Order: sequence, then structure tokens, then C-alpha cells
Amino acid sequence: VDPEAKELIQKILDRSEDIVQISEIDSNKGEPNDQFGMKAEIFSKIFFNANSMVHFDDNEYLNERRILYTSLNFNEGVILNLGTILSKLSQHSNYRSLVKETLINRGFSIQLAMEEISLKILNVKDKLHHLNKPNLKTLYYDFDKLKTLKEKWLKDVDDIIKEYNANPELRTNISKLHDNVELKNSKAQFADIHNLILNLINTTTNILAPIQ
Repeated sequence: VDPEAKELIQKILDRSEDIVQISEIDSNKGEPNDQFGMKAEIFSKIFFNANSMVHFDDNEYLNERRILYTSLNFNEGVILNLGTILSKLSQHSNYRSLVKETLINRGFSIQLAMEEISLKILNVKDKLHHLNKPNLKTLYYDFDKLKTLKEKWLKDVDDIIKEYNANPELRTNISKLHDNVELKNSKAQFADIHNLILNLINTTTNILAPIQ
């Protein structure tokens, strides 16, 4: 194991162990009863899965909600603030499925992908040395690619908050708030996020198949 392969193995494990450690530390912070003020108008009004007879506010979904909070760095301030703003939108069922799509298909999915890839790698931790350098670099740089998506998500979320707090029209013209959010969360963007994660998860799985 030459020095390039060594550092590369240590940094892959570091990034993996960071993500999963953050997740267990985020996990035993618990949550408010009101789920950061998103229960009443968002979580209690969407299904996480068509086959469940309960809504997203159910205790069944503690961990899924935790993943969404970790997707915003578990910054309470930001989650309350975005909670209040998306809650104004999802009061109108005509606009509720943009809030769902934004929360679940963006924040949740990006963070889920980081954690699943981390767990896949740590699951074969002792055998990463058997891998070639191109495959080790794909693993290493894959973390940088997911980080960009997470960075863009946190950016769009801070901007929504900044703009909502700077502009009275976004607080009263509900159809203007909708437009602002939709521009930041286009259907093209949702497909790019979906397809990137799909082929990062497939590529990771293929790379690890022989050390399994």
C-alpha cells in the first residue's frame, strides 16, 4: 500500500465515519413534539410511502425526519425559519406537493445518499486496500460531488429565509412565495439530483462488489 493509496484510504474512511458519526450524534438530540413547527401543516399532511396508512409526522418516521434535519446541518434556527415559510405554502394543497418534493426529493435524498454510501464503504472497511487507485479516487471525489448538492441546498434554504425576511411581498403574496421557491427547485434540478445519486450509488456498489 504506497503513500497515495494509504492517505486516500484514510480520507475515504474519515469522510465515511464523519457522516455516520454526525448521524448518531444528530439522532440522540431528539426533536420537539411539533417537529420544529413543521408537524401541523407539513408532516401530518404528506405520506412518506403510498403503502403506509400514516402521515410523515408518525414516530415510525423519527429517523427519516432526523435525516432531513441533518441535511440542514441540524441548525435549529434555519429549520424553524424554513418550517414557518414552507408551512405558509403547504396550507394550500395545490402547493403542498412542491414542499414535499423539495423536502424529500432534495434535502432528505442528498443526505440519505451520503449516509448510505458511507455505510456501504465502512461495511468493507478492512478490504479497501485491495482496490485500484481510479476506484479509490471515485469513492473519495464522490463525497465532493454530494457535498456540492448539499452546499446548493443549504444556499437555496438560507436565500429563501433571507429573501422572505427582506421582502414583505413574499410574506403576503402567497403566489409570489410559491414562484420564488419553484425557481430554486426546478423539475430539471430534481432529475439531475435523482440521476446523480442513482449513478453514485450504483458506481459505489459495483466498486465494492469484489471485497464483499
